[PDB]
Amino acid sequence: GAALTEKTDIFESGRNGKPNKDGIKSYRIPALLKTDKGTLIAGADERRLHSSDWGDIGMVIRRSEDNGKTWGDRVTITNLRDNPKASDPSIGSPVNIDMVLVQDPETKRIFSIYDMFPEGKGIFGMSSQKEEAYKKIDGKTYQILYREGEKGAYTIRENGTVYTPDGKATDYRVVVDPVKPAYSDKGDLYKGNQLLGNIYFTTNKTSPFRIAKDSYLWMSYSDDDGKTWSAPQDITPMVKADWMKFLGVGPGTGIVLRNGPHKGRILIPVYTTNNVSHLNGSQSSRIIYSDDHGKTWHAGEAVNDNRQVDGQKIHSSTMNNRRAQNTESTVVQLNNGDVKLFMRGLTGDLQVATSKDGGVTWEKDIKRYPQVKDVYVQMSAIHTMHEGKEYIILSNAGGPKRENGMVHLARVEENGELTWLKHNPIQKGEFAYNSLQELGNGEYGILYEHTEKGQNAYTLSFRKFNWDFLSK
Amino acid sequence: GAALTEKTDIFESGRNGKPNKDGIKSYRIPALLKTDKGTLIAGADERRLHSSDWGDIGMVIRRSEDNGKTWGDRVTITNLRDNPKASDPSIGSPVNIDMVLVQDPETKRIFSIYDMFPEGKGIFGMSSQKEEAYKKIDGKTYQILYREGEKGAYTIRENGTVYTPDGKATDYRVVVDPVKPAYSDKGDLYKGNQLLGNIYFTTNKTSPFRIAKDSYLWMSYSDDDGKTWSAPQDITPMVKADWMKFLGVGPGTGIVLRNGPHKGRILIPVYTTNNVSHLNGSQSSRIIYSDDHGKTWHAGEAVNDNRQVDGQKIHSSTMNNRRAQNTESTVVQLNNGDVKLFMRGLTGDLQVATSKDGGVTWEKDIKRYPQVKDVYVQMSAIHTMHEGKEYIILSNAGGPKRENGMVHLARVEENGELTWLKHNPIQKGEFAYNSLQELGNGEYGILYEHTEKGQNAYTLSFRKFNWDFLSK
Ligand SMILES: CCOCCn1cc(CSC[C@@H](O)[C@@H](O)[C@@H]2O[C@H](C(=O)O)C[C@H](O)[C@H]2NC(C)=O)nn1
Ligand SMILES: CCOCCn1cc(CSC[C@@H](O)[C@@H](O)[C@@H]2O[C@H](C(=O)O)C[C@H](O)[C@H]2NC(C)=O)nn1
Ligand SMILES: [Ca+2]
Ligand SMILES: [Ca+2]
Ligand SMILES: [Cl-]
Ligand SMILES: [Cl-]
Ligand SMILES: [Cl-]
Ligand SMILES: [Cl-]
Repeated sequence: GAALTEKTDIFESGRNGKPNKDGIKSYRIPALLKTDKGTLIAGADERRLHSSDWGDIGMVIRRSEDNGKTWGDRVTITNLRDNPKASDPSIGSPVNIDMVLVQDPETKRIFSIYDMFPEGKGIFGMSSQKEEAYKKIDGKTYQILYREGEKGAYTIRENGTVYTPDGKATDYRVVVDPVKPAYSDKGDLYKGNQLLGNIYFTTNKTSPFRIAKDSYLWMSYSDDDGKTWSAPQDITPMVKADWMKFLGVGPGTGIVLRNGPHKGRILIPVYTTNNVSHLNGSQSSRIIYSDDHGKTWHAGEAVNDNRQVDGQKIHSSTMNNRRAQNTESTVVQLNNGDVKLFMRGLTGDLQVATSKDGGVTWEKDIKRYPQVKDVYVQMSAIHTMHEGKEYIILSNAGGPKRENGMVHLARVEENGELTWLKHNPIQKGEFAYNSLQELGNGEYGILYEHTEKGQNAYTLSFRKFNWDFLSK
Repeated sequence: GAALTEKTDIFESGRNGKPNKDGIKSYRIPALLKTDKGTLIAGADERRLHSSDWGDIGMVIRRSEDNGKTWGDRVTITNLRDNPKASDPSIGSPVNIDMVLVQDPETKRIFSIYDMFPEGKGIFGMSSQKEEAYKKIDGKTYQILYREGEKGAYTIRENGTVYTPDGKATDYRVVVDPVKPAYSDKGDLYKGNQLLGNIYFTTNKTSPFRIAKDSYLWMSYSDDDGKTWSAPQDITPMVKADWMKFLGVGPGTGIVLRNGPHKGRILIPVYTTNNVSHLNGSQSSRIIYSDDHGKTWHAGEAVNDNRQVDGQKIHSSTMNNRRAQNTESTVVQLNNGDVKLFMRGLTGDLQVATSKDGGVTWEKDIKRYPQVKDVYVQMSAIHTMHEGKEYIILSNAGGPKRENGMVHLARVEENGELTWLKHNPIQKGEFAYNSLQELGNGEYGILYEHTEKGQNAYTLSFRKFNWDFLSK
C-alpha cells in the first residue's frame, strides 16, 4: 500500500514574481541529510532577488527532529554581504551557490560544501583569461589580491595581514575570521581599524583590493547536529588544478564509504570546465574526497580523463565534445566495494560511471540506461538494503521537460550491474532538483524542487516513502 | 683596427639535398659556451635525415681548447635510437631538439638542457588531447606508462620496474639508467631479460607500453669540461604545469646571475603554448631556474602572465593573441641586478622584458626598440664590460628575411635603459640562429647558422671579432 505523504513545503518561494513573507523571491538546490541523532537537515539556496544562478544567495538549512513533520526555523550557514555600491543589485553580490551535505560517521561532524564566486554572475560570468588566485611562498599558500593599476600579486597572510608583491607587510588586513551572523563580514578590507570595502567586490569598489575573478569551493561544518556552523574554509587550493576554469559541486548529498580498503572516505560530487570549450564542451564529473575526516581534500580523476569517445581519447582539461559531457552527479557505493556515479548529461537517458578504487579513477565505459530518462537536470540516488537484497533508488524528472518526478528502482547484481525494476511517479507538474535519504525502518524521504499556483521557481517540498510504494 | 676572423665551419651540413661525408644531412641550433678552463663548447642539433624539427636528431658538441682555431671530435650527449619498425624513418624516431648550455661557476658543472618528444613530428605533431605523463604516489613522482587496450596508468618506479595501475610490481622494466654510447638504450622496454621495444616508440610497437604523448624537458651534465656527459635527467615534472602544452628551451646559452640577492641562480630561457591556441596565439617566454647548482629546477612566471593587451589582462595559459606572443629568448643580467629577456616575436622589432626579482616575475610593460629589427627568428645577447662601461651585444638576422647577420651594440644606461650605438654586419647571405660568447681580452666569439655553395640548412660556423669591429 503506497504510503506517500502529501507535499510538505520546507522553503517557500514567493508568488507571481514577488517576494515571499521574508522578502525571499526564490529557493533552489535541495540537499537532505539524516544525521546520527536521527534529525533531518534540509539545505537550500536562499535566492533573495530572483531565481537565477547568481546574486544575493545564502546557504541555509532547516531541521526536523521528528523525521519530517516539524521543520524548525532557518539556520543561515553563510551569506556574504552585498556590494552596497553595485549599480545592478541583481548581480551585485559575492555569490555562494549549490550545496552538498554529508556527515562523518566517526566524529559526527557535518559538512556543507558549496560554490563561491566574487561579485557578478557566477558560472555565467567567468572571464576568458585566467587570473592566478593563490601563491606559495616558502611552503605556505596564500590567497592573492590584485590592486588596480598594479600587475603584482599581493598576498593575504597571517591574521589577514596584506603583504605587497615584494613581501613587505602593509597596514591593510582582511577579515579572515568572520564574527557577524552568517559571516557576512568575511572578506572585509580594513586599513588599520577602518573598514574600506570587501575583497569580494568587483565593481564601484571602495577599497583597493580584490581576489582573482575565478571559481572557488568553500566548506562549513557543524558539530552540534547542524544548529551552529563554522566560518567558511576555502578548500579550493587543495583540489583545483591550474587548468580548471569552473570547479563546483554536484548539489545534493555526499556519502561516506562504508566498506572496502577505503572505508571512511568522504565523497563529494563535483564537475569542472576547461578553458578550451568551457560550458559548451568540457563539463566533466568527478569526485573530491577526504580520508582524514574532512580535514584535507583531494581531487579524484575525471570520468572523462583518458576516456575513449568515437575512437579517440579525450581528457577533461582539453575536451571539446558537447555530447561527451557529464556534469552534476550523485554517488553511491555498492557492497562489492564499487562506487557508482550517476551523471547529468545530454544523451537523453541515464549515464553511470564505475570506480573500483574508491572514486579516484573510473572504468573505461559509461553505461547508458534507456529505462531511465535524463532530461538534463540534477538527480539523486542512494543505497539501501531490503530483505537481505541490495538496491538503489534514484529520483529525477520523468520528462519530457523538468516535470513528472519519478522514482526509479534498481536491483544491484553481484557484479555491480543494474537491473531496473520499474518506475513509479511521485510528483506531477514541474520537478527539477531532488535529494533522497533513507529514513530507516523500510522508509525513504525526499526534498525536491516544485512549483504550482504561480509559485516562483522553486518551492522546496518533502514527501515520504515506503518500501511498497517503490515496487509495483 | 677592426678584426673579424674568417668563417670556420664547425658542423658541416651536406650539399644539394645530400648527406655529408658522415652521413648527416643537416645541422641546426647553435649554442656556444666558454668554460672556466678557457674551452669553447659548440653545441648543435645533428639532424641526420633532413632539416625539419623532428626525426633522428642527436645532441652533440665539439670542443676547442685554442679559442676557436682547431676543434676536437664530435661528442654525442644524447641520441635516442630510432624506431626500427617505423614506416617513415623521417618521422620515425624519438626526438631531442634545441639545447641551452650553461656552466655553474662554483661547481664547474656544465649543463645541456634540451627538448624531448616521443616518436613523431615534435612540436608540429602534438595531440589535441592531454595525456597525464606523471603520477605522484605517496610523495614520489613516477613517469606514467600506457598499455595497449587498457585505460589505467602504469608507473615506472625504482630500478625501472613497471607497476600496474593497482600498484603491483610486474616482470617488465624500463632502462632508466642507460649505458650504451649516446644513451641510445634509454627507454628500452624489457620483460625479464628479453628486449621487447621502447617506451618512446609510438607506431608499429613491439612492446605493450609507451609514455604520454607530450612535450618533455631533459638535462644532461658534464663535470670534465664537456668530454663526457651524464645520462639524461627528465626535469619536466619540476617545471611543467598541468595546463602547459608545449614547454621547451629558447636555445642558446643561459647565464648564472653574478650579483644581487640571487647571485648563483642559473637561468634557462624557455617558452610554452597552451591548449587554447597552441602555436597560433599562445607562445610565451619565461625562464626556469635553479638555486641549488642544477639539482632542482623551478619555473618563473611568463612575461605574458597578467599582462595588459589593449586594456585586457591575459595569461600565458589562456591567451589567444598572435601579436602578444613571445617565444625563444636570450637572457641578460645587468650590473644593477635587473634581468633582461630579449624575445623572438612578431612586431618586426626587438622586444625586451625586465625582471627585478631574478627572473621570477616581469614588469608591466614590454619595451620595443625599432632600432633593432626582428624578423621572427632566434637571437642571442650577452653582457660585457669595456673600459669601465657596461654594454650588451646582441646578434640576429638583419633582414628582410633570415639573412644578413648583424651584431648590435648597446650601452646600458644608468637606469637600466638601453641605447643602441652600433649595428655591424657579420655575415652576408643566409643567417638564422646564433650564440655569442665573450672570449676575454676584449674579444668575442659567435656560432651561427648560414648556408652557401648549395649547403643544406644549415652549416654552423664560428667567427671571432674584437671591440673595434663592434664599436666602429
Ligand atoms: C545552444 C548553445 O550550446 C551550448 C549549450 N549550453 C549548455 C549550457 C550549460 S549548464 C551548467 C549548469 O549545470 C549550472 O548552471 C547549474 O544550472 C542549474 C539548472 O537549473 O540547470 C542550476 C544550478 O544552480 C547551476 N549551478 C551553477 C554553479 O550555476 N549552456 N549552454
Ligand atoms: C603564414 C604561415 O602561418 C603559420 C604561422 N605559424 C608559425 C608557427 C610557429 S613556431 C615554433 C618554432 O619556434 C619551433 O619550431 C622552432 O623553430 C625553428 C625555426 O627555424 O623557426 C627551429 C627550432 O628547432 C624549432 N624548435 C622546435 C622545438 O620545433 N605557427 N603558426
Ligand atoms: Ca549576499
Ligand atoms: Ca635517433
Ligand atoms: Cl571594495
Ligand atoms: Cl668526429
Ligand atoms: Cl615498442
Ligand atoms: Cl653582490
